[PDB]
Amino acid sequence: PFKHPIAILGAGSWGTALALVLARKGQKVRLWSYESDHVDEMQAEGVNNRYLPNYPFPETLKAYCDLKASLEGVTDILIVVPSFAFHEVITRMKPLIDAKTRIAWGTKGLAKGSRLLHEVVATELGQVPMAVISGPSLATEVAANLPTAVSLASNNSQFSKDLIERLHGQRFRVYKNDDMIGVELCGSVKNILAIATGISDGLKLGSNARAALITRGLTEMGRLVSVFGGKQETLTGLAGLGDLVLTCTDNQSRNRRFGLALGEGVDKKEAQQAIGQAIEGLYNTDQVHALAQKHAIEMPLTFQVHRILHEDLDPQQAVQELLER
Amino acid sequence: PFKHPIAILGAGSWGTALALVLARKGQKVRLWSYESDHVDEMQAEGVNNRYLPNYPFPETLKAYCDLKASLEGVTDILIVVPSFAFHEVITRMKPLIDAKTRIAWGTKGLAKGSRLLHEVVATELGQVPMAVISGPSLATEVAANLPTAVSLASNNSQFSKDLIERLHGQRFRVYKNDDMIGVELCGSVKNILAIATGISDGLKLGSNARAALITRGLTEMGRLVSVFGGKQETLTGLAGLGDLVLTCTDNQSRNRRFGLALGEGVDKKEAQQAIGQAIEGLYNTDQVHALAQKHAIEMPLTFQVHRILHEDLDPQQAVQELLERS
Repeated sequence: PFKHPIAILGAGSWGTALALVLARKGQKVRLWSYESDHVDEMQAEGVNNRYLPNYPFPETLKAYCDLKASLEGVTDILIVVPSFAFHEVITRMKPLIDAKTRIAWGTKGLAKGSRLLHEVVATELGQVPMAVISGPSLATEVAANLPTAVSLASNNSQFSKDLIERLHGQRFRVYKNDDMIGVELCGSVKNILAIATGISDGLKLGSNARAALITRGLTEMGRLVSVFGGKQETLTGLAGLGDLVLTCTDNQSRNRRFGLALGEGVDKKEAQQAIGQAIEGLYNTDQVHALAQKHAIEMPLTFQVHRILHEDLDPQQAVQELLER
Repeated sequence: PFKHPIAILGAGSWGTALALVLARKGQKVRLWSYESDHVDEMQAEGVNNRYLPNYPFPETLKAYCDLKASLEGVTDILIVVPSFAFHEVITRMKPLIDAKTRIAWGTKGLAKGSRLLHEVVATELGQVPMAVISGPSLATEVAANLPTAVSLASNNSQFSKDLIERLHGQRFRVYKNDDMIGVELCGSVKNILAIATGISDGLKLGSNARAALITRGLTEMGRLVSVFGGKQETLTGLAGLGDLVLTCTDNQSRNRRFGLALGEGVDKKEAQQAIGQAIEGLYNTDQVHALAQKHAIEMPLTFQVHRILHEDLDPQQAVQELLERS
């Protein structure tokens, strides 16, 4: 058992940190990316210099260029591509996977048609074992072997046990959660809230203001969760509160960093280019905002961020309207 | 509605900041301190240099060193002393209470004997109208007039109305909350968690580990709240989550800096001497630990902090036992 290789699709910081966690335990890992130049860098250097420098790949970790090749002999797939590319990657996997394929993901966000990612998986690939991994997990700290805890929700007990067996260790811990819907929804909203708190911090509004915004953030996250059938227990757990407090308060949080630039008057284009990766917060804002309108759900922080990005709303004015009811 | 002066007992940073919020709106405020040389300093200088320097008093804010004098002609009182001094202050107020006295407090933590603050107030002074104000509110940021939001819970609708009317405003916002007990209990645990998360940071265990500990912290805070009849809505609100995130992540938190020192290897005695002014987290830990044990309440973080303080438990081992959970 646990001899079959595992494929991880997406070589951003988190996909790579997860590949490392597994590869270090001697498990064979195949790391694929649709960015060909990046794969060339990884194959040539044996490290992921553009997203996670200073952490060489162990021997059991190899970068792949060809999706088919990375999945040959693999039954368990862990997807960590950006939310905007999830549907496209699933579509590409459709004729490559087989009957016993099991699908997990660490991607956070919604897909076209305002759908939770598991629905995209189900529609395209049929009813298969599925799992979502999510919690407070800065990729650099995981890479550095600092203590970390995440939640894992699945529709299949054996798959959940198997994933936990692969990942769960002394310093990287994975706890079962039976609420996939709630884990997905909390994960799709937390980056949006971190942009908002980043904006507040950029405006130098203070620690008190940030704490208030975080509290209001969890309230709207909670509303979204309840409307779709998630559990309030998820809200106060690692996938909700945990990931939210980390992402809204840490200097290593890129979504917060982006918000902070906006708060300091940097335009969104220049702000993203300066950061250099994928600010999921931008994509998540649009995804969640559309879902909230489709279902007429009140989500004030999310709505203000969306106005800031698409209607030239002044950051100062935006935050002021939020704190002052 | 503000013909009469309001008295604020406790001239620490927070008490003084609250006094400024009110006095700046033109309300008459009397600020009392039990440190007598302290009132002389404030009367002479027109500022609280010991605890909130750089924020001069408006004309309507006056310091008093006599408790009786501060309460003469005043029926609304707002207590903001440390939890370890609450009992003493309530005791001294006994001969000064009148028929319409109303008592609010900004103090956080259990009083002597592991007593809830409203119980000390009700048992010792009678069942007077009571209220608690609690939320993420660094005193320095409030003095600077930066946006702040806090909860206010009361056992009397008229008192709630009157307090919110006095305090609520543009940058300092006060939201009605129906759960005094939940608000109190949340506030009595947050500094214990600040010490715990401070220790993890002192050990440089990282931001992921801190978030995991904050998450676990809220779980035991919820258990305590639940056992005394408080509400989950309070737990995820300003008095629970809000104040917890602020206190577990800020440089300004003295309880967190104390924890940082412990995590770095400093002994508790030297760590507190270096800080200088008394902190409440150790006292809070001891009172809550006693309460948890009296009622068989499981609170793992609080118990580990207690072990670190009183059983010589090594900090690294302590945090690794907390994180390496089943």
